[PDB]
Amino acid sequence: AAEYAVVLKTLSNPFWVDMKKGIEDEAKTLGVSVDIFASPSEGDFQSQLQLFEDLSNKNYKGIAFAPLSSVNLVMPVARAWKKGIYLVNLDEKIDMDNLKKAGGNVEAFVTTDNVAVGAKGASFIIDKLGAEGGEVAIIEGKAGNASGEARRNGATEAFKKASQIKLVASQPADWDRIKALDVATNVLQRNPNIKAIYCANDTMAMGVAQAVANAGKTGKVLVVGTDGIPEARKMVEAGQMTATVAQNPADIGATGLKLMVDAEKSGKVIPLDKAPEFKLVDSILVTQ
Ligand SMILES: [Zn+2]
Ligand SMILES: [Zn+2]
Ligand SMILES: [Zn+2]
Ligand SMILES: [Zn+2]
Repeated sequence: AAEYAVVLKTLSNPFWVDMKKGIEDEAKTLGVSVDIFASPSEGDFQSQLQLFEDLSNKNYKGIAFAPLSSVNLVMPVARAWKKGIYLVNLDEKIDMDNLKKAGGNVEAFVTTDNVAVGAKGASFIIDKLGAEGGEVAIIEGKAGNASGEARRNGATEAFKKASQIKLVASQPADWDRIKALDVATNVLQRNPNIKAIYCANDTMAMGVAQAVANAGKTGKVLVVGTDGIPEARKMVEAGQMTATVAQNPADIGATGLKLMVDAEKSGKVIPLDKAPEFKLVDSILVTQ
């Protein structure tokens, strides 16, 4: 019988391995079979494109995919739609303008709300500080980055609703660990009583952790990252970072599979002029 396929960005790290495991568990629950793939050449747009082309010419009734880029899978996804394959976009949004021009569509898009991610980091801080609140800072990504501005907005709006919080600094460190160490050093020098710092990514958070240690404030300042990369997860366990907000890869994969399977049951792929289904899967707070 026709099966399902999933194309992931890679299979070489715990995030994507956990997505694979989420998919496998949900397939058992739904009683469907799934084959999970990643491109042979890591990070290579063309390698992933060739993989997806080939998979579209097998016997899969649906394919879910996490594209390496908005740009790389437009044409074979359009062809797969024309063939009646049920398609679900995971994680990184395909270039939907170009996909429409190419004569295709997808059933659904499944990702995480970056506004909520920033709110979750700020909410951790708010809850931990309690009624007495205090001075806090945000270490931003590069200005104009969609994901980074969403995280900054969400954290800022969450802090604003908490009367007891004073946002004393919000400054970019451009996704860079060395810059984050420098910015955080400057921020802590100016406001030595800061009680917490939210950073828009873990690369920057690790730099901030060093800044806090250099000031003698490890265990006295809450340091919160975003992504849950392995090095930052170790810092959380060690007390060098306090928490990090991550996506829930297992839930992204399970949700994507269920949407694919539900669509397939309808007997016809989504019309070209219909907006795909849209799911923003809840993020998770990592504190151990
Ligand atoms: Zn198979
Ligand atoms: Zn506002
Ligand atoms: Zn400096
Ligand atoms: Zn843990």
